[PDB]
Amino acid sequence: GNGLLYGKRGLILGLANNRSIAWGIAKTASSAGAELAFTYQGEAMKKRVEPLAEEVKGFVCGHCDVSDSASIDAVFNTIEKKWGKLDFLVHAIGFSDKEELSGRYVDISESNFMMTMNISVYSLTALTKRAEKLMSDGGSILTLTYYGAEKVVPNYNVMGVAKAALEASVKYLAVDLGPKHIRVNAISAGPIKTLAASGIGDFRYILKWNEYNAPLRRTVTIEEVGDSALYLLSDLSRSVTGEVHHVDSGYNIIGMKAVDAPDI
Amino acid sequence: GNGLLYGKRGLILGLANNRSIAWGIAKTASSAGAELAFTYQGEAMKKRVEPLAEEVKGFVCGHCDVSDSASIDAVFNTIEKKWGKLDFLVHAIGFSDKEELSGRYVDISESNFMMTMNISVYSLTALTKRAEKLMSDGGSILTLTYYGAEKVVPNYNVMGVAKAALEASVKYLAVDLGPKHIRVNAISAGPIKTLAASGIGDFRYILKWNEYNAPLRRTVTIEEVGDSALYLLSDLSRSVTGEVHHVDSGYNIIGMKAVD
Amino acid sequence: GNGLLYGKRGLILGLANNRSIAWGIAKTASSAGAELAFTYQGEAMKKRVEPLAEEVKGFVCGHCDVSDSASIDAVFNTIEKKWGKLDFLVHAIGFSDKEELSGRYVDISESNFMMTMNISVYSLTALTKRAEKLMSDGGSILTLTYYGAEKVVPNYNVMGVAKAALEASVKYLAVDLGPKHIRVNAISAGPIKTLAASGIGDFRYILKWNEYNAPLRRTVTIEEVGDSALYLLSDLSRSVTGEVHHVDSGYNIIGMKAV
Amino acid sequence: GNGLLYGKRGLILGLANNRSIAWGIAKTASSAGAELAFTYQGEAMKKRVEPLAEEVKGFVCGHCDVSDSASIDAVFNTIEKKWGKLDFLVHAIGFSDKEELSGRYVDISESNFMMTMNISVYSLTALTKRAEKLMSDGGSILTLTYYGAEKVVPNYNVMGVAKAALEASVKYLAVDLGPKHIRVNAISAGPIKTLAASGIGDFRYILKWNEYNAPLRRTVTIEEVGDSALYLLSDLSRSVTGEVHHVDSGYNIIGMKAVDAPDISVVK
Ligand SMILES: NC(=O)c1ccc[n+]([C@@H]2O[C@H](COP(=O)([O-])OP(=O)(O)OC[C@H]3O[C@@H](n4cnc5c(N)ncnc54)[C@H](O)[C@@H]3O)[C@@H](O)[C@H]2O)c1
Ligand SMILES: NC(=O)c1ccc[n+]([C@@H]2O[C@H](COP(=O)([O-])OP(=O)(O)OC[C@H]3O[C@@H](n4cnc5c(N)ncnc54)[C@H](O)[C@@H]3O)[C@@H](O)[C@H]2O)c1
Ligand SMILES: NC(=O)c1ccc[n+]([C@@H]2O[C@H](COP(=O)([O-])OP(=O)(O)OC[C@H]3O[C@@H](n4cnc5c(N)ncnc54)[C@H](O)[C@@H]3O)[C@@H](O)[C@H]2O)c1
Ligand SMILES: NC(=O)c1ccc[n+]([C@@H]2O[C@H](COP(=O)([O-])OP(=O)(O)OC[C@H]3O[C@@H](n4cnc5c(N)ncnc54)[C@H](O)[C@@H]3O)[C@@H](O)[C@H]2O)c1
Repeated sequence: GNGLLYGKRGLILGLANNRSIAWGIAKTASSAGAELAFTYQGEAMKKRVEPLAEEVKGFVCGHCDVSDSASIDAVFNTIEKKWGKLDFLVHAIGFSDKEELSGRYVDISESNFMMTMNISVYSLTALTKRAEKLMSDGGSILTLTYYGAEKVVPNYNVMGVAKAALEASVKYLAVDLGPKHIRVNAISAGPIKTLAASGIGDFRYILKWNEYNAPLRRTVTIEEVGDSALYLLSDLSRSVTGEVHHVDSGYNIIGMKAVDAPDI
Repeated sequence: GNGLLYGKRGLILGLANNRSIAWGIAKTASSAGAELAFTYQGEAMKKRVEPLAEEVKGFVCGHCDVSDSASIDAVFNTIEKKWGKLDFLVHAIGFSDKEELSGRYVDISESNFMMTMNISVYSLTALTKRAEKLMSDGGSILTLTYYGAEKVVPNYNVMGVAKAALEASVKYLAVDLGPKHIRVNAISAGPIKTLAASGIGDFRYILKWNEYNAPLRRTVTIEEVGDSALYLLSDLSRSVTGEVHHVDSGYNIIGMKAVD
Repeated sequence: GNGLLYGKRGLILGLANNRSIAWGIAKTASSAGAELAFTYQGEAMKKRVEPLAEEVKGFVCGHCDVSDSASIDAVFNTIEKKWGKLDFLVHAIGFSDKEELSGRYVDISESNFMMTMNISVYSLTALTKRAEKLMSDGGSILTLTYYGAEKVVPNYNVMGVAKAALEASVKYLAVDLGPKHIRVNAISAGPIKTLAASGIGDFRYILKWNEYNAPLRRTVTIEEVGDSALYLLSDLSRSVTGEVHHVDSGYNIIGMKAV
Repeated sequence: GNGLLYGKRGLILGLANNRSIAWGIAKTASSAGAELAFTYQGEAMKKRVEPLAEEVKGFVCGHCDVSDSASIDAVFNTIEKKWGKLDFLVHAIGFSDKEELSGRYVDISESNFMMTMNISVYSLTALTKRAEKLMSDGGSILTLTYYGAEKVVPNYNVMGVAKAALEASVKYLAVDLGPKHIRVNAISAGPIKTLAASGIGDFRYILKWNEYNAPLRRTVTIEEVGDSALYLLSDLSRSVTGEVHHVDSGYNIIGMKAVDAPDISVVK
């Protein structure tokens, strides 16, 4: 191991299965030395999270639905009693109504708008606020975003609006926690075939488009994103805060399909 | 007049008093020949909107609170019956808790976050759903935003997060409706002394900082924002959509305190 | 007309023929009341600029090649003698080796890099140096840029690097001259079939890609860019400076193929 | 050792002294296992580079002035004979007339504009041209930029125009070389007291301003930039290209001084 998180203790929310971006981050951080606490969303997720948590010599700290303030408080109560401190926090939580991830953005329902904003955006602020006084000087908070916050990606619709709000909240949070040297950053990941991302209409097309048009000519993996997360969670990135870090084979820099790019 | 909106018909939501940005927009648009309709938020706002509408020979189409879906349906039904089609729409509505626009972003309540996102962001999508039906022949939709959507500005907090979502929704809406040639744009205005803008704490300092450090060495007025709105509402800008247009004396371009 | 430039006088550099973006700017500005002066780049351009200037009752103030500082001085002397003051200036000048607007950016030549940077970027600062003396009462300076400054557009290559420097210089000039109320802005135009743009490798493809995928589902014209330029040159935009303004049917906002 | 650059060979251009950003990058890359080669710009620089190179078990591969294309090809000939392949390249080179890093950008001279663009921008493209054949199995190319490319920083002037071109060239190069898995990125560094940066007018004001107004309430060090560079030069960042990575204590995210942040008074 590289020892980059030796003796560090961190909390990961959003582990769903062994395809989760959160699982890539967990494997990498654990190999780097971190002891990891995991939450789970509802009893079903629990049976899948438990053997994964055992595999990284971490542990399951409890149920957390981020719309449930009491479940947030309980999780951080557990951490406080068990560790008395928290070195880093990974926010890998996102939700939007899969039915409305298609057609036109203008046709979304209000309930989908409110639910998407609350689960995908406010939850990072709620978690950071509850975590602030537990967090060590020099700590690191990490969330995940997508290029659809910057440019219009079809079928991503209200989630793009939500991710633009998430990236802005990262900057405001970074200013709030900066004097405590707690950094707040986001990885803008390229598309990866996960449970939640499968709900996007025509996701197969989006993957191939990235494979054909991204500079590196391939899509990224949870292990690659995990290594980039390790950098932002470790002291290697101690002067980096408020940053949207693209881990996407360079896709975000292209302004047009290559004329000789193959047709999908 | 310059005739840039001659014969055009537009709906303005968000006129509150004679210092509103919406009032600068209304005055310029009327002088350019537009027929204007106005909503009002509640009975106390109605008392101020009626004489201002009279001054520009516009008309008041009724009460609209954007948290009340039925009232949105009602004012758009009124406009549809009177005019049939709409040429432009101005969305000058924003709201956030005044007491939390001071102190730390991280300290905001969930209720304030959700209310701000709904009134300041969702409302544009809610209104555009209805307006699209009246703009089959094309049109222009305009909202208002602020540099705190791009960079951290003191005391703007959750409104900065909300305006970042608003600017993104402008681009998603512009993609939705572009094939119908309905354009959707935003003006990123500099700070101006209005009623809503007075709630932001330390506002006097924000104004002076812009006055002393913006390239043009002065803050902007509702009449200047009105003239930029006129461009975006008129056919002059017929190839512009999804744009966030800074009308801020250039403040958004500086990276540090000006030299003098 | 709309009168937006009534009583105003401006200088336009970069008119090549009746397809130039500068020609759309000229026609619109003339219809809005502006008195216009034009330069030309050499004898071949002169044969078209002179009668075109006549069609908008404009003034031909002479030859200007922005690589030739003496010729810049002479046109501004000519302007100063005739007018005294200048209300606005249009910089519609760009150049690169068309043979290298293809293949890989990394294969460009050093001489092409330097020539492109000089003609396409430094020229705006050089022209602004002289316009400043004539713009004591304020004014508006406009240049033209392209989305290839922000994101990679294939075959645009060193012109993309150049336009990124241009957009930055617009902002630094805006800080310099803003206290004198001289505004400096750029229009980021969508692709248009002009003499200069036609040398871009696979330019037809870039046009069609924009036609099929821009929000408005069409490319833009010199008359549409001219109307946006009118706004930025007129007092309607008197609180706008340092701005990069997209006139491109919304193309710059998309992140993937349209559906 | 963390071993993140175990067995890797890299070339570093731009080491001037023990305060250079390139020195921080070199110390970190060497600690992580890298075998390093250094150029020097002239004889006065050579006197400082040779002992610094020895300190990191590095090796000096000769004189390079990027306005002299013969010297570029010479050092890449030396590298190709000693090593054959190259894993990473560090471009820590910038220049502009320090007498004009003050007053108004509109008053710059044409020769200063052209010389700044050539040394500070085209040099990255020229170096990458040669490095391409030595990086046939992939690699990582890193340059340094500054937030004055994005927003106006007074007295940075033509250097900000140049850094905007440099950042664009990073993206175009990343597209060119991506298919060969050669990544091209930039670190946007916050201000650091170095030889070159000291030429900026009132650079101490820019430093104090960053200390009070950056989110982390401090300016950055060459060791911190070195650690961020380690990430971009190593396989940990193998899916990252075309990136402008801010290592600036977060300064770039600020849109206005806080109301209660200090108003700096100055004395002569
Ligand atoms: N997969 C991609 O292509 C991609 C690309 C860019 C960004 N991202 C982001 O990565 C993050 C992780 O998603 P993923 O792709 O790994 O998918 P995933 O399905 O593995 O993870 C999403 C997680 O969100 C959790 N979640 C949803 N609503 C919740 C709630 N109310 N309370 C608590 N937890 C809740 C789920 O339990 C799940 O663990 C998301 O923020 C997503 O937007 C993903
Ligand atoms: N004033 C500035 O300095 C400034 C700067 C940048 C952007 N803006 C934006 O300009 C817009 C107009 O603000 P202003 O400065 O003219 O202030 P204002 O006080 O004159 O107008 C705000 C309007 O919002 C309306 N509104 C609020 N909640 C509503 C609801 N639930 N339903 C219906 N209407 C509702 C009010 O009725 C009022 O007319 C806002 O979106 C604001 O964010 C203002
Ligand atoms: N046409 C497009 O698609 C497009 C898109 C974005 C931006 N632009 C920009 O618009 C501007 C005008 O170009 P256009 O498309 O109208 O083409 P054009 O061929 O009509 O005009 C280009 C002009 O540049 C002039 N020029 C070149 N080198 C010169 C020199 N050394 N000295 C003086 N003048 C010189 C030519 O004489 C000509 O008048 C350029 O800056 C171009 O990059 C064009
Ligand atoms: N120091 C800062 O505050 C700061 C901030 C942001 C970015 N940067 C960038 O970091 C890089 C390194 O600068 P530094 O601060 O370490 O300063 P430095 O003085 O330590 O290094 C600058 C180097 O550029 C080299 N150089 C200049 N002209 C050259 C030429 N013609 N040929 C070859 N080499 C040449 C010098 O020999 C020197 O080694 C530069 O690109 C600079 O713009 C510095």
